[PDB]
Amino acid sequence: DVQLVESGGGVVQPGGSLRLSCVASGYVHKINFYGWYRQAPGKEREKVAHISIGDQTDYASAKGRFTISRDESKNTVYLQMNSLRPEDTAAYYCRALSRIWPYDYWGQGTLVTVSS
Repeated sequence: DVQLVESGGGVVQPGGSLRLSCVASGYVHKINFYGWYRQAPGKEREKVAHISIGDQTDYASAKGRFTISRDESKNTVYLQMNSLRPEDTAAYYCRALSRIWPYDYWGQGTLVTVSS
């Protein structure tokens, strides 16, 4: 079911920022990977950024502009998005991969719209 609840999306002007949240319920466990992805209508899903549980961080112009982070005490993963451009308009999805069944959890999505 939807175990990762997202929020933070909205409409912003080019050059603006957004901070997306992805809150994990008490049912998600043994996660070794958190990731952010996006999918614009008519296009394929693209990888945005990820965290691998062992203390590592990577961002696939997501290289710099989109930063992933986590608050362990709140069970939440974040995506800080800076210098937004119209081409960044997409539904953004968070994901958690577990070593045990059901193995993969996806958020419901949040819409990011860059429009001047």
